[PDB]
Amino acid sequence: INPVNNRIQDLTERSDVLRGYLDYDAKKERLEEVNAELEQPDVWNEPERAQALGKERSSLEAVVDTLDQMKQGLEDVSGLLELAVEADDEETFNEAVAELDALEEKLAQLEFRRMFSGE
RNA sequence: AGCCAGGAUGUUGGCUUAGAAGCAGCCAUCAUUUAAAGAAAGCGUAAUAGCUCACUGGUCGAGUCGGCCUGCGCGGAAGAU
Ligand SMILES: [Mg+2]
Repeated sequence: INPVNNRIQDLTERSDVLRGYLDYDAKKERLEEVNAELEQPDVWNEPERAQALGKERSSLEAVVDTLDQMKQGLEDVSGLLELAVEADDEETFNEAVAELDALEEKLAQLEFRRMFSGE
């Protein structure tokens, strides 16, 4: 269990680091304005511009959305772990141990993507 | 051959894409209500939407379709006293 324990916190830390690197607030802000623009119906009259806007939005959402998921997913995992601890059941514990890996992998992938920006 | 009607459902098939809803592609090209309805032949769009088409049901009420063999013609075919 000690390794599992180590993995929960470490993952969180790395997520935090990633977020910091991103400087996510700016991105969020951009998304917001972009979202607002999209909501306004006059943007779609000019097609190319609209398309561009759409392109801009999704990525912004997704990076930010990914981050959100990580934040939330991690929390969920923690909760699960807590539950397991409280109720001495093996299956739950096992689940707690396992589910975290996927999130970590996702995070890693995201980081990799961030790294290799050039075409 | 025209003419009148439908030209549905799962479904907007997923994806990758910025979006993809027959129609950017890439791929499967299946099944349903059955009279019949292509996971779609063309137009159309931001993409849907929208407008046709395929096949099929009515009207009508006799011939009709496009290959082959050969005859004769047509275009292709502009020049300097
Ligand atoms: Mg001749």
